[PDB]
Amino acid sequence: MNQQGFVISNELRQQQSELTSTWDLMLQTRINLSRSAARMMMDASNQQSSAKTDLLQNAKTTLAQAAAHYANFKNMTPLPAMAEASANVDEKYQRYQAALAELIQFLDNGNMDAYFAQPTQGMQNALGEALGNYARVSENLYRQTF
Repeated sequence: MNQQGFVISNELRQQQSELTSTWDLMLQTRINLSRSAARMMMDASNQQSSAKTDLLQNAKTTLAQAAAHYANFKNMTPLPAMAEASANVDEKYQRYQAALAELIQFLDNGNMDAYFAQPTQGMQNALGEALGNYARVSENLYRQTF
């Protein structure tokens, strides 16, 4: 306030919002993937040999949304303290965006056998850490403005 500090401030909420809707969708997608893996049941009749009909629709769509939310935060500026914070969440986002995008080539193309090979879990816990680090440091810029 007294210029400076407001647009700087709204830009920090703007970033810690859609990093949050970047993440949330990446957790929704890892539900909606398993919703198919397990719904490839000893039923087989409801002839969707793997395929979309409802829950793979939802796990390519829910992901595409994550990937759009991230863009409005990474085409947005690292307020300089945010250098090794953003620069980590990108590397992270690029580990776990990919790990998901493979479970689709797996789950529309029947391939369970590879679907359970990769630590989808390790690639998420590690991003849960980076995410935390950007919050613990973003707050620390602001645990200076109050």
